[PDB]
Amino acid sequence: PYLVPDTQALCHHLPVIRQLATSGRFIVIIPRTVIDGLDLLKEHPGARDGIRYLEAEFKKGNRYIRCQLYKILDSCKQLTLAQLPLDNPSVLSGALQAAAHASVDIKNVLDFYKQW
Repeated sequence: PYLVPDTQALCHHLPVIRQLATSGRFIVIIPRTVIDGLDLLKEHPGARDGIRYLEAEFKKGNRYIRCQLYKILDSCKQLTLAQLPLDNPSVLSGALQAAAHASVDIKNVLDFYKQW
């Protein structure tokens, strides 16, 4: 099963992603648009640690993690490449067309995490 972090998810909830990516129960696909978004943002210190963490997991030999409105739907395009995938952003409950794209779950990081 695939989880795909938002930039916001990585920037603000890195310890949730750490848990999930280390769980070994998921493969974490980090989309190119997110990875490149974080290079831009690393400013925001969330961005700088989002990347640094990701490289630390790479370094430690984690095989369960990879890199590969607008953002929301851009993950969609990267997700239909993998199409049980599942998207992790922030802004949970409260763009209606984005989620309406039928093949993939979008759940808030902490919503997914607390469910998990």
